[PDB]
Amino acid sequence: TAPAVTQHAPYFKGTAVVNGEFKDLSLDDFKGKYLVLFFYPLDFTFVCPTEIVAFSDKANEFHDVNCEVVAVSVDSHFCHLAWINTPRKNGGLGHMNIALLSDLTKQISRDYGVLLEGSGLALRGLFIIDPNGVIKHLSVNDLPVGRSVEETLRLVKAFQYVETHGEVCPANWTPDSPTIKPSPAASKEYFQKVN
Amino acid sequence: TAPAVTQHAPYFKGTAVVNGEFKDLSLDDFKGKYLVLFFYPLDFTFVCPTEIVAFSDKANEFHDVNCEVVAVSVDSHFCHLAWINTPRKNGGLGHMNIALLSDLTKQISRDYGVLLEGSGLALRGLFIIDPNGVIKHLSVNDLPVGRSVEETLRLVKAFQYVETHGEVCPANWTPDSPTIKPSPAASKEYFQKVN
Amino acid sequence: TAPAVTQHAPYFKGTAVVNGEFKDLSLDDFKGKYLVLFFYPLDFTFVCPTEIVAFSDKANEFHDVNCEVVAVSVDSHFCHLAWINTPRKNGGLGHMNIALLSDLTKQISRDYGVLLEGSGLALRGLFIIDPNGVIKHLSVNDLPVGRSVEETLRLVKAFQYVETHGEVCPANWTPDSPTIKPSPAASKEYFQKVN
Amino acid sequence: TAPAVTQHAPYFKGTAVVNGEFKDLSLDDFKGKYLVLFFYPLDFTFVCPTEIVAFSDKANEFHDVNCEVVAVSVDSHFCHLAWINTPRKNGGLGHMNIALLSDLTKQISRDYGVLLEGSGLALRGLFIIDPNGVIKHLSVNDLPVGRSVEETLRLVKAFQYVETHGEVCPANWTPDSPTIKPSPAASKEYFQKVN
Amino acid sequence: TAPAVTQHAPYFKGTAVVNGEFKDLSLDDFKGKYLVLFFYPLDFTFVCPTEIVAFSDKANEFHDVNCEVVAVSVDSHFCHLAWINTPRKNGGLGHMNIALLSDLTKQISRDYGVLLEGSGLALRGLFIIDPNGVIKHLSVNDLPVGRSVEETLRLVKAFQYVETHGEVCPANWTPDSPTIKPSPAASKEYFQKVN
Amino acid sequence: TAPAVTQHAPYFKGTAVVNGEFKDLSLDDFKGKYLVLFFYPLDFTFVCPTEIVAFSDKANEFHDVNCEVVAVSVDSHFCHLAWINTPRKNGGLGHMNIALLSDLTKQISRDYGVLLEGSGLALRGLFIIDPNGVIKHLSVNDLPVGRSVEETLRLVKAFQYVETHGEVCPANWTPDSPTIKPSPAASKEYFQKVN
Repeated sequence: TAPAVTQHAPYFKGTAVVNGEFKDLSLDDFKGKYLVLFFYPLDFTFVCPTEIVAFSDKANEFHDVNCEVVAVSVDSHFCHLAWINTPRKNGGLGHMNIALLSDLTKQISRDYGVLLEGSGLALRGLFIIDPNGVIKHLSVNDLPVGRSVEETLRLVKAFQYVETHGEVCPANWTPDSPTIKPSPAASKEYFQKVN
Repeated sequence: TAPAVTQHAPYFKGTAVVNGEFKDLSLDDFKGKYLVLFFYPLDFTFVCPTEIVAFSDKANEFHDVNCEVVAVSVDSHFCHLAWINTPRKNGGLGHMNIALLSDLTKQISRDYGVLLEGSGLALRGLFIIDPNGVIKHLSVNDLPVGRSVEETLRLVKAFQYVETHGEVCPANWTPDSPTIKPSPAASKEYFQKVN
Repeated sequence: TAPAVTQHAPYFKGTAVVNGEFKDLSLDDFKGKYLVLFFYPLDFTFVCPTEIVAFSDKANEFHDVNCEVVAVSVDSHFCHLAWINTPRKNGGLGHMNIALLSDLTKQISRDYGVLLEGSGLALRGLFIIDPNGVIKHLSVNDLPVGRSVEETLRLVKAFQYVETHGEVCPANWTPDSPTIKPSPAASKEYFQKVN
Repeated sequence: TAPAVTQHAPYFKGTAVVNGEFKDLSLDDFKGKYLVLFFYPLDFTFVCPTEIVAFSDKANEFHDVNCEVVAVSVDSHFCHLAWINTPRKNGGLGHMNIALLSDLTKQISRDYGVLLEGSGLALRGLFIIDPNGVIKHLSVNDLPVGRSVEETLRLVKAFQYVETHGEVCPANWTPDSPTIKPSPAASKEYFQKVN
Repeated sequence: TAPAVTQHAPYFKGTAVVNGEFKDLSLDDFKGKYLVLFFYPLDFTFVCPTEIVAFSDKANEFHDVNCEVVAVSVDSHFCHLAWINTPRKNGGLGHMNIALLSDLTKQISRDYGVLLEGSGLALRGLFIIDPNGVIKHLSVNDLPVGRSVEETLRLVKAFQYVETHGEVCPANWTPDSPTIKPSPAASKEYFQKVN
Repeated sequence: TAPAVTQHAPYFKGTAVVNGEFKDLSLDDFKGKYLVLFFYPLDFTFVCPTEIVAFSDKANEFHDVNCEVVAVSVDSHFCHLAWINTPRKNGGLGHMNIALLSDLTKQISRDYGVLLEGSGLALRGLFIIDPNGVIKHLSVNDLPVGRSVEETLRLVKAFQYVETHGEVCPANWTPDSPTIKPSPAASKEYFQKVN
């Protein structure tokens, strides 16, 4: 158990807002599914709502590939719900298709290595956890720059593609673009094709 | 000094292949410039050349925004050069517009927290280091999935945009798309505009 | 320094919402003044807003006796502002005449002995601190029961009365009700009068 | 066991004056009852008799709600009886409807955290203890200001209300005034009602 | 176990290139056979290829005396294969009749006492190991001077000769040159003959 | 100081037979010269005299290239002289052109890592030491197989060549055979030449 690629994701538990109501979520609940776990500093700020709404709008595409999306901050679940009941025009979230997890103890942020102890808030950390609870990817941005939802989706599909086809995914790979058979002889097919 | 966002990048030194010749590079050499430092497992493999060539083709766009790009693996600089003298058709790199750094001791990979000790090779780690040597972003992929060069460029520009405009960059932000003045009152302009 | 009657109030510093804007507040800022420092569990809850709006509505009467009122919880300053911008009939605060302090790190609550570590939120603790930073009174309620603003004010006036008259205040003392000269012979004035 | 809200009240045992007779009392004796355990500094002083007579006069209202009242000081039970046999006109108590506990060893005051060790007497600490021996409320005043009997009774009834109705009590709550259902949608009934 | 003459060769395991394909090799695999295990600094260098191609060209003569030849360096198995697929006139190896072992972790070199820790590469160490895994001979050259394949073979035949004839081999012994019966009286045959 | 390639040769001092006379020799005496320091097990044995006479016969060729040759065993200098005064026909040495060093304390063999402690004699270890007292080459044979005088001379001349020409010596290099300029472009001259 550690927040690094190839290791099992640290166990977490807390109260989330799912479908407008308070519900307990843990890492166990995502066994059998891909999980995108992402951390943002604070509710009612600036970059954070733009990421949350972009993930929620794209949520259907994650669910279609067996992937859940969970936003995490150090705020309370009550604050999370108030932010859902704020319209997007006024800096709010509106209706949500993803869970909003409250890390009120700050221990989830601590355990995933994203808590700024001095401030008491998480950096923009993101983790793609597989159905066996193993981390396949992680990314961290400093506070003023939002992440790419499109890139996160691309990555979830790439990992699923390698798992079910046994070919590897080139740089910039998108679905239906060429992949590589990972042995010296069979790889030649790919390299010849794109050059 | 630590490989985490907001901290100073660990010092590194080694021999690189720059413009077909062997040249020593260190973190000091990038003071005053943005640095994209990325790690790949091994020369003469499958995903790795596709990332290296994609970065090299896009290199001019990084240089135009004062950003250097350095690929790092545990292989020797002689191996790096042989891989440059292999054509892309045959799984090689061809002509390179970026440095290829040799981490022959494995200590650079160790110090940036990406070495798999048991195998003796680095995971697909990437670091965006600013002109003061501070890490603004990091990302790690497991071995079978290549990274996005476009996303790396987007991130380098976003960080530069916030540094020179004092507005923050929404999720999915591209140049000329709307940004946010990060105070409650002035932020309203952005939220009204896009909703 | 400790959170006990007769002892000096522990030092605190944090970001507050004062008149709709973010401002740094510390215990030093209340030197020369009386201070009602009260803790509440969470923004956007139930008992909490009623305590905050009752203190705000009564704040002019504390101010006229040189007493500031500061509400404290573990929520962010941004969350406090959002709750201020929520109308009272939707469970918000409306316009505030008191400061709302943000104990985002939880260290203020810890230092004042009111933090439930397991939950990451404060009990309903209240402290009356005199102009020299000494605690004259303290009270704690469990979470489902709100405090009396009326009683808080009475106690502030009573401590002020004894400091400028040298007589002590009986049980249920209100302004202009009889007081006691605190020596044996002189106390009989009081006891003969009320019996 | 600690003198903190949510915790089990420390065990105590000592000799009390009850109906003018000496009688042993322990914390066990109040199992199944609410208990207002209040400490005062010294017999034959000034604020103390006013608090003790106000509690004795209103004791019927506490007994009618299954609540005992026990006054505690470091004086002897013989001193308590002397005080009971002193008329109110002369700064005495007269006939009592409450128990006067002797904490002659000072251990009860010490265990409840209200003993001033250097002076050998207790601050004006009050504890409300439920039928399971858990502390629901504590308050402490510095010596020159008496407590409110009214507010103590308000708080006992408030804690009884939430236990038998499942609704939380707002600031300044009095019996028959409105309460709040402690979930987000259902709480709107309260906030709409009072605004 | 240690890398010293008369001692048992340290255990090694790694991935090698055997006949253009990747295969796991350990010291166990050479039980029953003689083994020339030689280390070289780096693929795609200068002395190194000449040693490897000379041993490969002479490999049939070692094989006819039940002796395998394994070349070892710290380069990856993929790098070895690339060097095999490079023609001899461009500084490559061409077709190989010997195994090329990859000591990617560097632990084989460390265990055989030939690793320069500071540089992360092996000195030119060579070991002749008998069918029971015992070291019969060892040699080390500094980096700019290649070894003699001719001398390696002579030493293998000499050790084999003594094992099946019970006579010892003089300085500069070649097959069919005179040998010595190793007791005082019987040795005079040899000494009378050559003088 | 260690008996390892690249390191300074351990200091030694002892009594030697030189021109049939006893004479002290130390490592300091060979400063400014190349030194072939070779150990053999025992005087009046079998392989040993063949090695010592072959080195003495070829000693002029070592002296012509500024290289001394010093044979070392654990025997006494009196025993060495006895052996010198024994004809070759009878397994002796005869007239010598090299020094015979006595390592009577066994410390020289012990410091050079070639002493078999349980037997009290040295393995067939050879060290080539340069004018600065650095070890360029070491070899060790088990007892029953003599070394090659030819190969030792080849190696001394090879190390001299690279020091005065700056080119590296291929496998099987003999004087006047081709060498390699040790940089990538310039090395092509060699590989094209021999293929």
